[PDB]
Amino acid sequence: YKIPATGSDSLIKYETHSTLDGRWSALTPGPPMATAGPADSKFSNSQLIFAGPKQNGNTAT
Amino acid sequence: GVGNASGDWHCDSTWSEGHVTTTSTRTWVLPTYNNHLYKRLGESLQSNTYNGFSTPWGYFDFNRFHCHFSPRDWQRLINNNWGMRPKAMRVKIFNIQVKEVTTSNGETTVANNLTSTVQIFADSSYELPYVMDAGQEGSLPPFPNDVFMVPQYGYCGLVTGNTSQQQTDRNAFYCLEYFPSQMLRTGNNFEITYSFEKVPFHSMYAHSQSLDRLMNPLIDQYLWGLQSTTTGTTLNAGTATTNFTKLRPTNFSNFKKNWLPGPSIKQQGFSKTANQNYKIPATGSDSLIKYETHSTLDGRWSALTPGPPMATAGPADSKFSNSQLIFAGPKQNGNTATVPGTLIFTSEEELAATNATDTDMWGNLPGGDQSNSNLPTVDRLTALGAVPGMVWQNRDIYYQGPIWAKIPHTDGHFHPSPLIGGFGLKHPPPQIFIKNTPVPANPATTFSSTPVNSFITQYSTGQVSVQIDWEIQKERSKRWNPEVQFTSNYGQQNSLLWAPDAAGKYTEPRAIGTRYLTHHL
Amino acid sequence: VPGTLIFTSEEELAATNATDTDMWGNLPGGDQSNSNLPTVDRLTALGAVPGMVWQNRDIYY
Amino acid sequence: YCGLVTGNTSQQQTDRNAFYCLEYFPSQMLRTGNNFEITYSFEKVPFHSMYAHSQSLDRLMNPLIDQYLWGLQSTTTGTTLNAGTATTNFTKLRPTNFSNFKKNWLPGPSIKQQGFSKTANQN
Amino acid sequence: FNIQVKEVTTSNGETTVANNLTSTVQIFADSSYELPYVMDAGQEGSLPPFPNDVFMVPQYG
Amino acid sequence: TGQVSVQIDWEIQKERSKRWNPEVQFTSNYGQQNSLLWAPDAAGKYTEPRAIGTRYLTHHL
Amino acid sequence: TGQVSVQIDWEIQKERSKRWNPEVQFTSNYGQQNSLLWAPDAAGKYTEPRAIGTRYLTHHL
Amino acid sequence: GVGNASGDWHCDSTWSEGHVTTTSTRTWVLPT
Amino acid sequence: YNNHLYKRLGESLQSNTYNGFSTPWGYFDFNRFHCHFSPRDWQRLINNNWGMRPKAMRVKI
Ligand SMILES: [Mg+2]
Ligand SMILES: [Mg+2]
Ligand SMILES: [Mg+2]
Repeated sequence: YKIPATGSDSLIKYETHSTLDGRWSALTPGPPMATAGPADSKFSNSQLIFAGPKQNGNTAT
Repeated sequence: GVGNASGDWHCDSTWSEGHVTTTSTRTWVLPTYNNHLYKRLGESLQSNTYNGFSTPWGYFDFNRFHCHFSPRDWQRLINNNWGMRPKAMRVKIFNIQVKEVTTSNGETTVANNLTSTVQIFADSSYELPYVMDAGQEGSLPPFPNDVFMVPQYGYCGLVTGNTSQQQTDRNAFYCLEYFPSQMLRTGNNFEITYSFEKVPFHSMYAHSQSLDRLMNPLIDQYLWGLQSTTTGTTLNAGTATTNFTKLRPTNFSNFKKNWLPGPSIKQQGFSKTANQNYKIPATGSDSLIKYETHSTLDGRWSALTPGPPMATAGPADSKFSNSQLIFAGPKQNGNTATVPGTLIFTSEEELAATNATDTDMWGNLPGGDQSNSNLPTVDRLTALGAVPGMVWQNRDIYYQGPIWAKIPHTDGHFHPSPLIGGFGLKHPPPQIFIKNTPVPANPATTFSSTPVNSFITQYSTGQVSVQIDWEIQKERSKRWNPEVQFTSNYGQQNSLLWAPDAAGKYTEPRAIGTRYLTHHL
Repeated sequence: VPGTLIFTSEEELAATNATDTDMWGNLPGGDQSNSNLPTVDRLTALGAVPGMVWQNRDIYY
Repeated sequence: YCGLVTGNTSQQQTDRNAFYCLEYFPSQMLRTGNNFEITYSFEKVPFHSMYAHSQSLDRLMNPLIDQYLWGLQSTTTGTTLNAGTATTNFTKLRPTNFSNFKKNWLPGPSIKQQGFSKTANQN
Repeated sequence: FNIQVKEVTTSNGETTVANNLTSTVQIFADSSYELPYVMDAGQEGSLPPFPNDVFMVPQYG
Repeated sequence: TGQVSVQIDWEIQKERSKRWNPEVQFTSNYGQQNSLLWAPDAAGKYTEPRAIGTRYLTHHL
Repeated sequence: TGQVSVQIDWEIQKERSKRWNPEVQFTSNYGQQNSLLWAPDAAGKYTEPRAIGTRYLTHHL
Repeated sequence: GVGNASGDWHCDSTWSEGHVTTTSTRTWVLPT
Repeated sequence: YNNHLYKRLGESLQSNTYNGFSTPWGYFDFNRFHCHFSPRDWQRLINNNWGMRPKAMRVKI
């Protein structure tokens, strides 16, 4: 679904998050749970993502 | 003997390194309760249904901090130490005086009964229902000059269902005469020593760091995360694209973290301003207990209060909840009030550094699975139990609050820190029972097997000393700037606070917690 | 016919444990005000919370 | 023995599945005159509790004494909801209002189960 | 033990009781069985079953 | 008036039966009671509700 | 075919209650039975008629 | 003497192997 | 058993799906209370004790 990075409808809103003193903190990686395979077409905040060997910038599509 | 005191008065506090000993002496008065009888209690009141027994015995309660610390001593404690815990305890009951009361045509007259006794025993094996840890009255008064009445011992039994007080075969009856007890005449005294099991130090500090801000604000993470699923700033608009980003400064809310805020259960928030609340009656099918967070045990409702340690509203905020302890203010003598200003509200706002907020929620989570055609609802996580990686701080102890609680005799318990505050102990300070031994009045001169029910009217009085050794841990901070300190800052006062007024009445004007000093996470 | 079977019970656990077919309790569905009375939500499932105690189930012959 | 089941539709095993051959262990061989013996000690475990509680968790207080703690009793005057005069009615928590007493402990964790009747037509 | 001898005095109104510190009570056990034994006749006068009950010492006859 | 203490040492012999099935046992089985039996009532009066013998266990001849 | 012996040493902790009134006790109370329960029947078949837990005695919290 | 109790209250029962001791204390009143 | 063979087990049955092996071996199970206690012994245990736990075990074939 098309969810922007900023605004009232930013991604942090639709992602599982804890609330500490009114501030949102994305639940990530979160409690140990079974995730999708590393090669599956899906992922979540429960998975650690590292920069690949050809990733030098700080953003990627 | 008769003309020789069986003990002296002792009310000081000795401070040393890592230790402080409090000593408190008070005068007590013990009347004859239940007219020497045991009465079976019970009443069918829906969620208030209960059964049990009132006994003719009285008992001593030392379970409040102000019984042991003067306000100045409490200040010495909280402004300089990060932790404290009880270590040992010694109790003495002496200078016993049994009085005989006689009524005549005019006024009543009192006289010493030198041969009468009082019975005293400590339930050191915990064979009797423990009630000294229920946040109830009966403890030694905070002021050394005050004389108090020894509270009557009574206990509750098993309640079955949520409508009848009827007892079953499982209900127990405990006769206290069935225990061995010391009998004391005016010359005798009673003493008992007790050691506390090792318990963790109470944390007497507020955190100067937030759980979601434990990172170096200058460095990026080597971890990546999804930033958005479209281009632009509008929802359901733009070009679909999985935008990933290295997690770096000023996006702290999305940083990968190792720990989570502790468990929480949403409480209902009410305004101190009357017209800001919905109109909910005290009784009926729509009573307040219904709209307040409550647990259900065997069909009976029990308001969640104070409940699990959570961040609450400031003590001066316009709102409060059942998570906050409320004490009677200095001018509150009745048992009801419509003006919150006459009451003292405590607060656990310092807990916002690691604990979730009581009237808010632990967080949010998806109501379903999202896709290019389905945007799940944002569900609220109003209640959440222990999850791996959670951390939290217990609620604070107060000057006028409880010290210990008996951890329930059960197979399982999670974090046995009493919710009203204090130290959870498996073997708490033993209950000490006292009773005026019955003295039969003039009997008939013909034998009768009927139990005697005519007694001489009596009451006793004496002194009680309680000494507690406390272990304290001095703050050892490297903080450069000045800390917050509990300070006397009432300004000009017609009558000095924390002191008896012109009429001689002593009252506590404020609640004093223990969290002024700070500590990083 | 259930009469041919032997049913065990953990009714003695009602002294400290919640009832299995009931709920742990209730909590507000939202925030109340002079114009909003929140729904009374049911707490049908609840994990370990500080201050909880319970008895294990019984062993049988 | 059962092995690792992957997914919820196929019994197919993966490389993670293990096969254990018991002949691959050392064993005593016994003819009609031989016997086998083995001793074992249990680790320290808690005692099973062979008792029912004669007290309720929400009734651990002295039923004769008031609490020195206060609580909100109601937010209006009367007995009707959304009626009466708005007022923050506070009260000292005292006997026969045990449901509102401040307590130190809570009932343990729980997960709602479905209840069925032993009477057929009631389900 | 804990013997207390009370002196009773009557007046115009009610009667008053007072301790008589110098008065005695006499006690002896018929250890040689020289007196008629009556403690085994299924009669009243034994200590009451309830620990809190106060009883009247039965008259010997 | 005074106090009286009585202490009795009793010799007992435990049953040592080889009986396989459960024995009869004296048990509290009064069911629901407005006022717990073998306990003082609301007015504080203590009464014994039943006679209890000593023959629940069995022995062969 | 052969025999198998199993011996278990159990540690037990006696109840040490101060409760005054009688406790609930597991008791044989099946009344008149054509064939004694917890015993083989006329055909020699042995069956267990009831489930027996371990919670008859009580304890306060 | 006068202001000193000449005994204490004792009402328990101690169970052992092959033995049990009962202890009972009561208050009595003796008229003339 | 299995005619001396090891058979690979497995069946696709949705939530009942399973895989494994049946072996030609048998095994001894002592994991039930009634294997060790007679009904009368169980009664002796539960009517007089607040707690119990296993301490040691010895098996002979
Ligand atoms: Mg006090
Ligand atoms: Mg227990
Ligand atoms: Mg008698």
